[PDB]
Amino acid sequence: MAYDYKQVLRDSLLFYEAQRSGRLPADQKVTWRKDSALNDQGDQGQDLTGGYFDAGDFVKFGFPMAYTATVLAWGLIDFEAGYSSAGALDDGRKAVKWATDYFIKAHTSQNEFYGQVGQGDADHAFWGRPEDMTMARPAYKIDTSRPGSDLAGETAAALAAASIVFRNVDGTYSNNLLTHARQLFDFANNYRGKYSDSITDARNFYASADYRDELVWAAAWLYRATNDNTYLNTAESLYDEFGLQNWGGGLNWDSKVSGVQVLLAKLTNKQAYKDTVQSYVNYLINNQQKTPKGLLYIDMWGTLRHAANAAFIMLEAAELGLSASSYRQFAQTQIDYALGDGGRSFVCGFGSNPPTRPHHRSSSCPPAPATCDWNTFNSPDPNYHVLSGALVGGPDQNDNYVDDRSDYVHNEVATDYNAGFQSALAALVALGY
Repeated sequence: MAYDYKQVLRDSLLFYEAQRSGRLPADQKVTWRKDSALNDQGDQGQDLTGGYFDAGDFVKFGFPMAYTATVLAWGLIDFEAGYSSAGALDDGRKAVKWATDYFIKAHTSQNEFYGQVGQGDADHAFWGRPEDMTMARPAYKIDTSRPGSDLAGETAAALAAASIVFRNVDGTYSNNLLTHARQLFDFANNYRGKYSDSITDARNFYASADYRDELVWAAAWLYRATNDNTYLNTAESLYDEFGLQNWGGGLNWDSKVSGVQVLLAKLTNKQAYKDTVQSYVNYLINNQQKTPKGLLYIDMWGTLRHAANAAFIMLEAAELGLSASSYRQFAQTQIDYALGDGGRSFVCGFGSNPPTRPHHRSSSCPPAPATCDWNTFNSPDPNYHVLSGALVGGPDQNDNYVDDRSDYVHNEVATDYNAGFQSALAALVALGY
């Protein structure tokens, strides 16, 4: 016990630095990572460099990247004190800006948005350092003829949330973020469709579920960032039209009904939203399947990510005044399980017997000029570089786990895995835990 949440927060930020694509800054802290994907570009040659590599691969998947940005910004807004107490406010802002600077580039025209750079197969067929890639990296976009309400909506939400983050420190950037956010929401709302039906390569990696929750999510964030009642009216009208109160609860890259609900509860103070949030949280605490050691077991994919996402929803619910003490305590047990209460740490580079072989290319590689290829992937040795801060998939339903690089279910790491987790850490620090 007695975990240093401030340091885990800093570690999580190091994980995001390790996921950076493009030209790295002079003050980069994860120095084993080098400049890469410097030729990423749109169909007309527009600069698309930057952004985050999705997981252990080098594809830039826009949907989970936008989701990641929104959740990180969300925590920065509600639990800014946590970042400040950890002396990580500047880095926290940088983590959000690394994503939004890219979204701005990807927004090539008012109703055009690039949602992917790199093809799943060509990218995944390669195992090595990103700076060593030599395969073509196609860029895919959504537009008026091939829409993507979910992708455009989540990106609009991320931009709107980011505009709040930078409202005082960088007003000019804040204004720019908001302009793009408004345009992307209009695009998402005026041209309805699932982005993975347009960017078909994404259908087998980050498939669209039901884009409707994204429209409400984006509208709610825009209202928060502008105080423009039109967005609130749209958010609530669509919420009722789509009947979100009946949707399965939760917070994830593809479905965030609980996020929408706890957000609207705060923005409107309406009891109805609070009822839905309490019902969901109470269900998780009292009935959702758990491992014998106490970890919420929501699904086999990104198991810890699901528990940490739930923990963040609980922390947000506590802020509404809903069973604050019990909700915060339960959220802490989930984060604490990830940190080691179950017997070992599931955060790379942290705690007792952490995973040392995450399914991650860049960290597995030795420094150049030594070759990094599939033989490196096949190495019995731990990943050459410690991937500080990365939350892995985790143990199975019975708390069983084996550190294996080829086991993507349990050793997968991803930008969306650390989002809820990092924001929850900021909340725990803000609460003085």
